[PDB]
Amino acid sequence: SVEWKETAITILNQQKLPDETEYLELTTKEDVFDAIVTLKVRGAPAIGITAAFGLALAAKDIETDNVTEFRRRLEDIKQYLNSSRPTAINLSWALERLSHSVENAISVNEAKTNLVHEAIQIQVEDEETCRLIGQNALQLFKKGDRIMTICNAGSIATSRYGTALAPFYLAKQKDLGLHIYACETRPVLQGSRLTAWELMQGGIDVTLITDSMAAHTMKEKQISAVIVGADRIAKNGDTANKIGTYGLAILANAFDIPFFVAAPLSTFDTKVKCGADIPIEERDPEEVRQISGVRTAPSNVPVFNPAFDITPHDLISGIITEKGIMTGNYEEEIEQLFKG
Amino acid sequence: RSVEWKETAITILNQQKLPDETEYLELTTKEDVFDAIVTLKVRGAPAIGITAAFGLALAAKDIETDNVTEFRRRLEDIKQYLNSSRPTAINLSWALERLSHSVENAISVNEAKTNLVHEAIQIQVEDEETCRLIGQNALQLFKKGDRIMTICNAGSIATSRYGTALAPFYLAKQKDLGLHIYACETRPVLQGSRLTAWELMQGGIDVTLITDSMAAHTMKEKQISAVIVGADRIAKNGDTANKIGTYGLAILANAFDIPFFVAAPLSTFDTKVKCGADIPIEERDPEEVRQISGVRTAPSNVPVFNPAFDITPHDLISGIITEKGIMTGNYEEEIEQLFKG
Repeated sequence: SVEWKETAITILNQQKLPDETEYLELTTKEDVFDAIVTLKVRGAPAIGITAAFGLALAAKDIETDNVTEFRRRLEDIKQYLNSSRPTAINLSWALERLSHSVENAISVNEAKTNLVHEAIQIQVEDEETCRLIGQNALQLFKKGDRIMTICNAGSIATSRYGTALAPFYLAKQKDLGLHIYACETRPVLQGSRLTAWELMQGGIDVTLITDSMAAHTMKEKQISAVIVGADRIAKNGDTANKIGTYGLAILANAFDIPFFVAAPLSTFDTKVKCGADIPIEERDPEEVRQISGVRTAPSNVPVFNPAFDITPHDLISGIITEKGIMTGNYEEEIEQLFKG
Repeated sequence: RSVEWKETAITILNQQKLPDETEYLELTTKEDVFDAIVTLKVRGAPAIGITAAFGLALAAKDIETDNVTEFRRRLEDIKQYLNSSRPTAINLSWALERLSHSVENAISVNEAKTNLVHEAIQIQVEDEETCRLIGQNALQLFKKGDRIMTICNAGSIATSRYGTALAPFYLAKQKDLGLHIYACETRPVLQGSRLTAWELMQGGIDVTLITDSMAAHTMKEKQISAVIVGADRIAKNGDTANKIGTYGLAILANAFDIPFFVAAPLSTFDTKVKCGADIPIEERDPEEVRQISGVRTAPSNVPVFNPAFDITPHDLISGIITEKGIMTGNYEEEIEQLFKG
């Protein structure tokens, strides 16, 4: 979904799926700003990745020889791409990675080839963390069980395999007759437009359901467990995910059904105490008032449009990263985990 | 108005056209009634019955028979034809069962042929008064300036007028009390963002739209004070069957500890069952979950699960509101010591 050409970045326009597989050639630091706010590219990690190739690109365009000045401008761009979308850290996390990869550059020309290797490197280890999460999480389910998910934490949300979908892809070979239930994550339908398309495009047993049906499906389909990705995880353990995730957790807990949050180490924010202090992005009201040019509610009806909710660690049965499975006491587990 | 009986035609508002359009239709055939109902041009537990009833009567028109028992004899074929439209709502059953019972001791084909129309009008108006009564009955449950959340569209176009769950809001507007209602779009058919948001707006009712996937978060962030929905069929023990999505609002509600309320006219009841788990949950066309108003949202061919209703077990309901009053505890007996007559 994200591919780098030292001249530009070609991204799969995620808005179009499942209808068309369009590719756009982002070449300007503003073409990237837009690709993000506009959701042409989404998924905490994939988003972090393009953010990086963004600075990595707008930088060659930077003219001069003063390393100190170069880094002044570089910072304005970083604050710009970062102002794009909040709630997930993967964005500013990848940005930091880069603006530090040049805290001791002697020249500029190097610092420019520096940023790129970093960005190209951030993307390489994304395949690695995902393959791991796919493999660490699969330990949780067995042959036969039907698992639910939300949003689209798959191949195009990351680099490959994904986080919460990763195990499905793996359970496939193993021939684990895993039956998935994906919810059409409204309003942006990242679930019916991406998660159904992808999993089907790979021969996984998916079944699409509206967000509402969540509970009825849990009862009459005997859901076995729930796994979702993340956008930001606090020291506390509280996790920030697609609007709707919280409801499934509290709803899942009622059915005493396992709630898993699959997410990379880069999705954690050690600086933040709990979830309640994680800024939730509210997007354009029209995301709820119309779709593909067709109005679905009174044009001026007031709307509450939050993109993410928070799931208190009290609701999480386990957390999966490239390191393993911290099934509880996520406060401490993380301080241990975190190091370097 | 919702459903209008002429003496040779039923005029329904095409609800699948809203919110951008308000077109009406001239139903003439029992074929036309069957369609409208099944394709949701007309929906809402009561409105449905109002139509099935009227429709049946318009049917019993173009049917020649000197005989009374020959008229009745084949007069089910119609009842059955329509009753086989949509399963879940117990109002379509109830509303046909009534019409077929009020011609039992009919002495002439023209008598019944004419009693039916009177019966179907008896039913519509009765509803208005019972919607007006539930409205008042339920308004006692909310203080002023509180945030209520609903699902589906149990209002005036779903009923003859006033509604059941929405009733209390029109009335609150009257007594002027700061009610802010939160309507979840209610997918797949979207009667929430399309029907509810649109009428409450007309009536200057303070409304805010949210996708179904925002129940929980809105509950915490917005501090919603209560929840109110409206059945399609209630079981002899409190177990209510309402539009898909209600069961979770119930579970969530319980979790946030806020009152969950059901508003249903007496007819929306079905004492002849022991619980909801035994209530026929309709399942509609898959392409309903695969798109949004013509716009394909998912890859066609993607397997879909599409139940139209779910079941909220009585011990999750903080109270049921009827035209006769409120019930707060043992529903099984209360429900029993009511249909007593």
